[PDB]
Amino acid sequence: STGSATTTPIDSLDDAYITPVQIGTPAQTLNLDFDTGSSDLWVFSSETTASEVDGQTIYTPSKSTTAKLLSGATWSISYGDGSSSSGDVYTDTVSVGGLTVTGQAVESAKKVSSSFTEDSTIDGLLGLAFSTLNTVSPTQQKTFFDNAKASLDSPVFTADLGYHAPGTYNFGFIDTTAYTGSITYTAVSTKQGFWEWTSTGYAVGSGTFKSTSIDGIADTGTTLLYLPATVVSAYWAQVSGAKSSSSVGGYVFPCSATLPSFTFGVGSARIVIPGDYIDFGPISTGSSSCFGGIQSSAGIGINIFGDVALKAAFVVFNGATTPTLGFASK
Ligand SMILES: Cc1[nH]ncc1CNc1ccn(C)n1
Repeated sequence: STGSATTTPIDSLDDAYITPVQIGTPAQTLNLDFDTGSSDLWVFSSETTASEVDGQTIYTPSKSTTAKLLSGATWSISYGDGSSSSGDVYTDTVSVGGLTVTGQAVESAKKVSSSFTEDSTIDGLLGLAFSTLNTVSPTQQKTFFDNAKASLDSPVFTADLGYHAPGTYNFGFIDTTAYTGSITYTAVSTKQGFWEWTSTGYAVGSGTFKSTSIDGIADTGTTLLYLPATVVSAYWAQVSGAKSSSSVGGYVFPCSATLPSFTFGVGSARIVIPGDYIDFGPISTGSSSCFGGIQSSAGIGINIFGDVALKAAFVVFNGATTPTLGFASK
């Protein structure tokens, strides 16, 4: 089997991407944030505290003939941005882009943090990191990909995120029309439950490539590119008037600037992030200070190849017995 779904930026800054997902019988279609940095499929639901729902589409398990309470199971998750959600668990039929999993754990939110309530565009998350990070207790649950894997034509999914445009998540096949040149594969560590890999270095603009190992995660559910402070300082030093602002919470730059590109290494290959991808616009409406899309990871404890980096590539998440990542230009 295969599946293919379009993913759409939630706003003009590509802050995140939503992908329609069919849950239950008859289908209830919710727009989920596909997150390769987490391993829970959770949704706004009929159980979510009413004051914490503001425009999201909810899953109502009582209206699904295939929903079953997973008796005793709870979940609770805290994300790197300080957001959180928790609740109970159903199993149900879940389809993505024509690919169907029966018995998928659908984590029904009883509580969500303010950032989730405030984002009317995201009805929940679909985790695509390794199932070892799933938070369901006392019986840990599998991701949608892990449940689908054995049925897929090839045990892979691909992320093809757009810059200010829709893109695609494919399951079970590699669309050889969706990228240019060849796919370069690189090793993955699953020891922290992430798609963790080592970039071979970077360049700023037309500058020379610096060969240096940068361990980080491929994370579709993180907007920005978080890299070591040395690398980030080297990037923003090429932008007149850029500075790190403790009050704003990262590097800002004059909105009048033209940003340089940023290149990262994948083995001997190179992915180029155009400068425009690094512009996250005014820090507040009407400001001439713009927020940078490359930020320090120093306060995180891990480097994160988030959407800013991933949207510059066609990315293969290879879930074979020994997982690997693939990157191609596009
Ligand atoms: C959607 C999400 N993934 N991880 C945490 C969150 C909630 N907070 C944010 C911060 C920017 N946005 C769009 N949503």
